[PDB]
Amino acid sequence: MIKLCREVWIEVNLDAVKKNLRAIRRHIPHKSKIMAVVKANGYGHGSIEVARHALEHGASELAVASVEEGIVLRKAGITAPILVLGFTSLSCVKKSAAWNITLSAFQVDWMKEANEILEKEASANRLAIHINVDTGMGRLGVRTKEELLEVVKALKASKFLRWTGIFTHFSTADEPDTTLTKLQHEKFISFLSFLKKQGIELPTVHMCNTAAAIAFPEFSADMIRLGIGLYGLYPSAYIKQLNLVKLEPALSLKARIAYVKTMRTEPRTVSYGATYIAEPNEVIATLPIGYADGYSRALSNRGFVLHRGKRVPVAGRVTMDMIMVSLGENGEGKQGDEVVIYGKQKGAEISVDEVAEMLNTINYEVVSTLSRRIPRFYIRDGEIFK
Amino acid sequence: MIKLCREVWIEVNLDAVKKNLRAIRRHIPHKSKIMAVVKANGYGHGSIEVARHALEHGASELAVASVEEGIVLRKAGITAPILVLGFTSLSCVKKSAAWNITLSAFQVDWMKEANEILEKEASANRLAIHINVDTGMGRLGVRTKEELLEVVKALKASKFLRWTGIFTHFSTADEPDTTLTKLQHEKFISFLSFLKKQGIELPTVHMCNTAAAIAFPEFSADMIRLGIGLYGLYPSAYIKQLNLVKLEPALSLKARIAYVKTMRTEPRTVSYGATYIAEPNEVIATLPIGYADGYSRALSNRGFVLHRGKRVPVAGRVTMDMIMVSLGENGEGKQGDEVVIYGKQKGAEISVDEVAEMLNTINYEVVSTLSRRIPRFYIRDGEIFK
Ligand SMILES: *Cc1c(COP(=O)(O)O)cnc(C)c1O
Ligand SMILES: *Cc1c(COP(=O)(O)O)cnc(C)c1O
Ligand SMILES: [Cl-]
Ligand SMILES: [Cl-]
Repeated sequence: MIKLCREVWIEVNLDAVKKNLRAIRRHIPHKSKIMAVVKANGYGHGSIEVARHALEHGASELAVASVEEGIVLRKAGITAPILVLGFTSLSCVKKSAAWNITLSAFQVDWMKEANEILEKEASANRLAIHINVDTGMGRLGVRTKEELLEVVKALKASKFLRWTGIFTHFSTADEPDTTLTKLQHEKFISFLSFLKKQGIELPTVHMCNTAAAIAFPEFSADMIRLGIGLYGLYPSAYIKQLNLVKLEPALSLKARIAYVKTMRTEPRTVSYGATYIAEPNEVIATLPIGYADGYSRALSNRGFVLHRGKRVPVAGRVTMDMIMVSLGENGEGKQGDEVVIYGKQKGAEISVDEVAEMLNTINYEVVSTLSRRIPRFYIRDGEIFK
Repeated sequence: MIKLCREVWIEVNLDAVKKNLRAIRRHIPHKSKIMAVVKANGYGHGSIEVARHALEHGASELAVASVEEGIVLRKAGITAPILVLGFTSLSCVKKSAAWNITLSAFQVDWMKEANEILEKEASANRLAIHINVDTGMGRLGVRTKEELLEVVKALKASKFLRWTGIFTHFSTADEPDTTLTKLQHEKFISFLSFLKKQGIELPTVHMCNTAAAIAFPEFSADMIRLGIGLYGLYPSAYIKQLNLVKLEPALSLKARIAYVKTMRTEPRTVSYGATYIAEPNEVIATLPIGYADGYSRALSNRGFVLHRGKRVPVAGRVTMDMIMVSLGENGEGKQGDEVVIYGKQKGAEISVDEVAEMLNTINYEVVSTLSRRIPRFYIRDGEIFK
């Protein structure tokens, strides 16, 4: 099995990713396409391999956080549409056009200036644009129908630009109170209706994240944006508890025990601060993961890992590259034993959702902060590769 | 100025790094060498350029977490000794010898099996080895005098291995109560004098981290391991408040404002959960950093950034790639304005230590979890590069 110098790694099960895409595809209208959201390194799962697999098994397009993230995917040989969800500086319009990356924008001046840059540099290829309509997320986007109309006109008069989509974002679609989500939807449809009455033909309309796709599939329009769900993780407990789609978590995080010892001699202090004192016959195992890997320092004397199918506790403080766990009095364990940090082992499981609960955050943060110094392995048709 | 598509970046000031080295050099005994600790991507500062600068201005060796971190430095052309501080699997003994990387070990069996690998292929450089003595950190290392002597005898009998150092690690040297630190030091000295009693000549002795180098310079022996202090950060408030060495923070984290808007029309909800509602005259600025960059989601309705020399609050929750901040009612701010997330701006400052306090953690974690998708720029002799 796996040969590493530092024995910590991630396994991403692409069979689960396939099953997750299939469950969303089967839930939303047949006509709606799927945009796989692969921002922040594929939510820390690895953007390239997740994107490739998604596009083979149901997705038509990709979304990323930045041009640089889109260029990584092109260089991997990917030809599918790639949308940048955040703001792109005009300094990168030339480059984005050359690599066929679609940018989101929502301001007249940006449209006009981007067009001028491309004109001045000769316009080899046209830049694809989606317009962001801000209906309540308050992050990016145009906020009134009149300004929206001016943005559309500016985009349409820009011969070096090409309008390929229009979208909005739901800020509370994963919550039990649906009031705001319905108001956003209504506002979005009203803005789109305003354009049509002006005689404007709409490009691809999309509004659903994972949450809205599950709870409001009728809003799927031309396309949804599948993020967290692709990775087999629900956007909230509430959406999971609707029991409408079955998702399988794709990521696990593992290590091998670096050293095992019985704490026979004094002092029996463990890790920084000496916050934990072992018994004389207690067995302490050291593991090559720490907080610079994204294993939160707040799991100090709190977290659990799986060893031989059972939960064993973090002992003392998490350090930058290493943790210690207790195998208990005369506990059995040997250097080289596999430990599961996030995921399943024999009958047991420590899910990313449970870790996120421990830490008062959400599964999105737990997986997307996994350091790139952890190597990722991929499982497809039941066997591993990189 | 910098041209980026996504306008968030790190600046690492190598003039500050030079000073910091010089301040520590001037403080510890003049015979003592400095091993610069550039593990975990130079504590998030970039391992290569920090290592390079350090080796030019006072450091003679480097420390890393893994063989692979050491290989990164070798590929950049660094030829100085590199010590791996954690456990290295026997599957990487051959590779470490080819790349002239020094490994930590502390078990008879490991010495013997590693030596056996190398003999079978008698054609590589002699794998340098440091022995780790565990005097109370309880993480890695040999814990008794008897066992230390066997390990040393095994290493010496292993002709394809070369003993080049021996060390221990202090678990509470940054704390006001120095009792455990003095006991660790005493124990380490006692083991070493035990070896000398056997007729054994000692290689390079090192035990000090940044804390002990500052509070116990008399413990510097042949070499210290300079980590947090290299980056201009103190290992604890207590050590800082001793006022014995003047350190200058090397890292700042910056962005440019992506969009500015006045929240004139309903809904004035900001970011996920709608946890923040803006006034009709309040100005909201959107910034291209989020929790996948390492900007903790726990800063959601708490954090601050600097804009035009003043502290402005994070408004609503932190998202994966973006945050929103309030420039407050009326406004004064423009798209493209520079914001400082960690660091100084005019008279104002948000230090990494202050961020760590807010998050109940330590400056080590705050900097070492900065994502590699943030580009790092370096300042040397007052001018930027990369
Ligand atoms: C990150 C992001 C998504 C991903 O949605 P999930 O909630 O992860 O399904 C969707 N839309 C926007 C606008 C985003 O930034
Ligand atoms: C991480 C580490 C250091 C760095 O020390 P600081 O001064 O705390 O940065 C030193 N020594 C060892 C063995 C380490 O693992
Ligand atoms: Cl948005
Ligand atoms: Cl150690």
